[PDB]
Amino acid sequence: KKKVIIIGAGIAGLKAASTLHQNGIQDCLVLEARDRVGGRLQTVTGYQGRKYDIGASWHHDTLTNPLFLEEAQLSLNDGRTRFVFDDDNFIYIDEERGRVDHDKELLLEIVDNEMSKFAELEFHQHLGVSDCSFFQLVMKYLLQRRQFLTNDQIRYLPQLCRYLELWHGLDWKLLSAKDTYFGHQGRNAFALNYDSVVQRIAQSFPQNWLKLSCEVKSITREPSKNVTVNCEDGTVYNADYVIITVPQSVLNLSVQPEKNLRGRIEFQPPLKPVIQDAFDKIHFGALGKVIFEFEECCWSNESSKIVTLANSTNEFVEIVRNAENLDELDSMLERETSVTCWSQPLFFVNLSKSTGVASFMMLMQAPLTNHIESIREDKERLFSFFQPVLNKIMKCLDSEDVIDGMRPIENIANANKPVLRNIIVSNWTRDPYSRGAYSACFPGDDPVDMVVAMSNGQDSRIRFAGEHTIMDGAGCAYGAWESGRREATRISDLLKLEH
Amino acid sequence: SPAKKKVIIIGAGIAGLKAASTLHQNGIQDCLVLEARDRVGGRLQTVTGYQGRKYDIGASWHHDTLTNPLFLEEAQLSLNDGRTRFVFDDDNFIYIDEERGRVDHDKELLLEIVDNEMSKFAELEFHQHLGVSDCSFFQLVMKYLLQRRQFLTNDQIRYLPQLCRYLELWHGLDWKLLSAKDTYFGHQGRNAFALNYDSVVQRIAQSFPQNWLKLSCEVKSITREPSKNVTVNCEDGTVYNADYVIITVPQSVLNLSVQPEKNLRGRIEFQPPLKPVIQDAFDKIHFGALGKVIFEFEECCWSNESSKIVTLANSTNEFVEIVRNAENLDELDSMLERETSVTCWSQPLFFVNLSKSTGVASFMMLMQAPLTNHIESIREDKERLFSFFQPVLNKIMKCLDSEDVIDGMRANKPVLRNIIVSNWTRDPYSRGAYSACFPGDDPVDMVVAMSNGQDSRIRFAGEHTIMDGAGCAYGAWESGRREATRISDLLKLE
Ligand SMILES: Cc1cc2nc3c(=O)[nH]c(=O)nc-3n(C[C@H](O)[C@H](O)[C@H](O)COP(=O)(O)OP(=O)(O)OC[C@H]3O[C@@H](n4cnc5c(N)ncnc54)[C@H](O)[C@@H]3O)c2cc1C
Ligand SMILES: Cc1cc2nc3c(=O)[nH]c(=O)nc-3n(C[C@H](O)[C@H](O)[C@H](O)COP(=O)(O)OP(=O)(O)OC[C@H]3O[C@@H](n4cnc5c(N)ncnc54)[C@H](O)[C@@H]3O)c2cc1C
Repeated sequence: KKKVIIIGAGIAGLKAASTLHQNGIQDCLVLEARDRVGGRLQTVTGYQGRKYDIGASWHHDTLTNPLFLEEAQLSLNDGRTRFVFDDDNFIYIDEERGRVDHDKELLLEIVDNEMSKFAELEFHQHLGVSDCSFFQLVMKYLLQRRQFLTNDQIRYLPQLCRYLELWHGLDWKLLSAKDTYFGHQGRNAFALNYDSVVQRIAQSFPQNWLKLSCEVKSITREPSKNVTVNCEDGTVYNADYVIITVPQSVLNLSVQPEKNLRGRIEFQPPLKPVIQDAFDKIHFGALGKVIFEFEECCWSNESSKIVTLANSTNEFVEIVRNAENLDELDSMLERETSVTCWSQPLFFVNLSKSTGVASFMMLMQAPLTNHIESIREDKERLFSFFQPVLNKIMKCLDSEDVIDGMRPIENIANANKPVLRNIIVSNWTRDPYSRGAYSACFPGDDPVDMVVAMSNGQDSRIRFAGEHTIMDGAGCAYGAWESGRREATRISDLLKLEH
Repeated sequence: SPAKKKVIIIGAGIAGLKAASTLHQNGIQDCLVLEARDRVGGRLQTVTGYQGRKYDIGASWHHDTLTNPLFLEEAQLSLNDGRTRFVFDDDNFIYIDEERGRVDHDKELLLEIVDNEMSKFAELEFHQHLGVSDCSFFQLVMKYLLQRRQFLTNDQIRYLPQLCRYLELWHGLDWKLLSAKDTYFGHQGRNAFALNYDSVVQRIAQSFPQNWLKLSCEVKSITREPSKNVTVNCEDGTVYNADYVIITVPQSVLNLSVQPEKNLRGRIEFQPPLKPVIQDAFDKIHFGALGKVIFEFEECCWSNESSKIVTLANSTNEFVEIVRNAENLDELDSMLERETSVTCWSQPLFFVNLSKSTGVASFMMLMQAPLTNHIESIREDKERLFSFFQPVLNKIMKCLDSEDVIDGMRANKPVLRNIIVSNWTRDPYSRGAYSACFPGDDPVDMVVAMSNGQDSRIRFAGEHTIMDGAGCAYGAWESGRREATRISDLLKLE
C-alpha cells in the first residue's frame, strides 16, 4: 500500500517527506506519536502573546549551515525577518564578586582561550591517550600552568569555562573531555520562529500524509520484500522502505527489557550488533530551558549574553598551589549538599537587547534540568529557587530586586522595579518521546560509531535519520534536516529509476 | 697555515649561540663563533634610553608558551632562583579609530566577534582543500565581506577590515603584500614579554668557552675541499680550517650569495655555489620588515586599563557603499581602484603600553612594511618623527584620558622625552626583520633545503631553517640545538 513510511514528524522526518514529494514519489506516510509536528522544535506562547522556542533556538555554523542558507535566501527575496544575529560579548557574574568579565586584572577570556589550546594539544594526534572528564582535564591544566596563573584565575577560570556545559547539556564531571571542544563554524543566528521553518517544510507535501498520535510499537522486515509497521491503535501499514527518525534515547529502548515502555519500538529482526554496540558508545544530554517573562524591560541592555558562575572557594586555590601531582590533587579534593541556583553555571539570554522582548531565556544542564522540569507547574518554588541569580543579574544591570507578579495583583510604585509576570519551563527529560535534549558524550564515548552504524542502516529497507545519524551538524537542527534529505534521496532516485 | 677547528659557527645570534652551547655541552673542543657585529644576540638586542630604561629593539616576546622549549627552560630557572625574567602581558585590545575613538568590546559593532568569524572563514577556505590559489590577505578580507554582506552592518563592513589588519604586525607586511594562506597560524598559548631578552642571550653565551667567540670578524667565503675539510675566510685576512660549519646568517643575507657581486657587506662566497634546491627556494619565500619605535615619556599620566593598543587606519563610508553595490570580486577590485601622502593613519599601528605591564612610562610601537622602511630611513630626524606620530599619539591620550602630548626632547600633561627607532632594514647583517610570505610562497621549500644542508659539512641554522617556531627566537634556538647535536654524534664516532 505504501512506498515509504517515515516514522517521526521532527525536522528530520519533515525534510525526508518534503523531499520524497519533491521527487514525485507517491503514497508515503508520516507517523508521529505526539499530537503536533516539530519534535524537539517547538515554539510556545506566553504573556502578552510573546513567543519562544522551548526546543531549538539557533542556526549554528551559519557559514556552512545549509538549512540556514536556504532561510537567508528566502529573506533576501521577501524581506521577511526569519532570524537575528545575537552573538554578543559575554557578561560573567559571580555571586560574591559580581561581574568578572573583561576584567583588567583577571583577564579570564585570555586564559580560557589558552585553556582551549591546551585541551586541543592534549588530544591532538594521540588517538585520545585516555579520555577523562572535562572537569579532570580542566584540573590538569590548572596544575600544569599554575606557575603562570594568579590566584583569582585559578579560582574563577574553571567556573567561567563551564559555560560549555550549556552546549552539551551536561555537567563537567559527566561530559567527555575529548568532545567538549568542537568547531564553531561562524556566528549563530537566533531563529525568530523555528516554527516557521517547521511550518514551511510541513506544508511542502500532501497534508494527508501526516498521522498524528501514532505510537509505532513494532517494525517488521519480512525478507519477502515488504515492511510491516503497526501503530499503537492496532492499525498496520505495509511499505518497501522505512525511515526511522525517533531520537537516540528512544531508539535505545529497542535493545533492552520491558517492551511496554512508552515509545519503544520492537524490531524484527533485532538490530545487528553494530547498532547495539553503538549505544554503549554513549549519548543523550539534557539541555533544559526556563523562560522568565517580565512586564517590561527595566534593566540595562548592555549584552544579550549573561552567564552566572557557580560558587568557588579560595580553599580551592590553596589546594592547587599545594598539590604535588594529579593523584595528590585528584585526592586532596576530598574536601567537603543542597543544590541551589549557585551550584552550577547558568546561561541567560537577555531577549530585550536581541528581540525587543522583556524576557530572559535561560539554559540549564544535567543533573539540574531533570529536577527543575520536575517542578515545572510549581511557579512559586521555581521563583524561590532562581530569585537569587535573578536579583544578582538585575543588580549588575543597574536595576533592582525582582517583584513576583505572576499572580494577578496590580501595584503602582513598582513601575521602576522588574515585575516577573510568568515562568515557562521545558519538559524534555520527562517527555517519553524525547527523554532528553540531544546526543552528547560521557568520558570514553565515541560518536563516529553511532553515526556510521546509523547511516549504514539496518539494511537497504530500514534506514535512519536524525541529529544522531550524521557527522556535520551532529545534534543540530540542520544536522537532522540533512540526514532527512540523505535517506530520502537514497530512496528517491532508487524509485524514479525503477519505473 | 689556517688554524684547525672541529666546528666553526658563523653568526652569534641565538641560533649560533645555542649551537655552540650544545657543542661545549657534549664535550666538543676547538670550536669558533664568528660574528660580524661588535656584539652577540643578533636580532635579539636590548638598548638604553631616557634614564637608563631598557628595551628590546628586536625580539620582545616568548611566543607559544605552552610548548616553547626556550621559554619552559627560562621558567624553570625562575622556579628556583625565584627571579623575574618575563611577564605574561596579553590583555584585551583597545582599538582606536581617528573619528570614532575606541571601537573595542562595543555592544553594537561587536568587531572582535566578526573578526573571529573571518579567521574561521579563512580556515574553511584553505584547510583541507587542495589546489586553491593563494591571493593576498587583503583579497581574502574583501572576499569575506562580499560573501557575508547580508549578515553585517555598515559599520562592521567599515571597521572590521581595518581591525583585522593588526595581523600585519605579526608578519611585518601590509595586507596587500601578505600571503592569505600564511596569514593565520596557531598560537600555542599566551605570550610572555621577556624583561630583557639580553639576559637570555647572555646566559647562553656564557655557557661555553669565551675564547671561542670572535666578534667583529665578517666572514666573506666558505669552500669545500673535496676531502673532509672546510675553509673559512674572515675579512680581517684570517683563514680557518674546519670539519664542520654551521651557517646562521639571516635568510636575507644568505640570499646575497646567489647573485653576482662579492663586495656586499654580509655576503658569503660559496665554492661550490649553493645547490639549486637552496637557490631556487629563495623564490618561494621572502623577508618581512617589522619595525619598532619607542616613545619614552617623563611620567605616566594616562589610563592603564590595558597594555595592548591598536590604532586603526582610516576607513570611509564610501567603501561600505562600494561593497554594497559590487556584483563580485571583479567589479569590487575595479570600483576600489578609485584614485595622497602617507600619514600615521595610513596603516594600523600597534602600541604596547609598558606602563601597565612593566611600570615604565613608555610606549613600544610596532610597524610594518612599507612604513618601516620609510620610518627607519629618517630615524635620525627626531622632530619629523614627532610630527609624524603626533596625531596618533594624542588620540591615544584622549581615549586614555589625558591631553595632547608635549614635545620635551631637550602637571597633568604627558611629556615626550625620547624617541628610539629600530634599524633592521638598513643594517647590512640584518637586511630586514624575519622570514615572511608574499602570496604564492611555500616556506617548506626553504626549511627543507636548509635542514638538509649544502652537504654533510656545510650546515644551516636560524629562524628561517625550521618548521616549529619558524621566524621565532625559540625556533632559531632549537635549530641551533639541532645542528650541534647531529655533529656531536658524528664527531663522537672516531
Ligand atoms: C532544549 C534544547 C535546545 C536546543 N537548541 C538547539 C539550537 O539552538 N540549535 C540547533 O541547531 N539545535 C538545537 N537543539 C537540537 C534540535 O532540537 C534537534 O537536533 C532536532 O530537533 C532533532 O530533530 P529530529 O527530527 O532528529 O528529532 P525529534 O527529536 O525531532 O524526533 C522526531 C519525532 O519522532 C517522534 N517519535 C518518537 N518516538 C516515536 C514513536 N515510537 N512513534 C512515532 N513517533 C515517534 C517524536 O515525538 C518526534 O516528534 C536543541 C534541543 C533541545 C532539547
Ligand atoms: C623588530 C623585530 C621584532 C621581533 N620580535 C620577535 C618576538 O617578539 N618574538 C620572537 O620569537 N621573535 C621575534 N623576532 C624574530 C627573532 O628576533 C628571530 O627569530 C631570531 O632572533 C633570529 O635568530 P638567528 O639566530 O637565526 O639570527 P640573528 O638574526 O640571530 O643572525 C645571526 C648573526 O649572523 C651575523 N652575521 C650575518 N652575516 C654575517 C657574516 N657575513 N659574517 C659573520 N656574521 C654574520 C649577524 O650579525 C647576526 O648576529 C623579531 C625580529 C625583529 C627584527
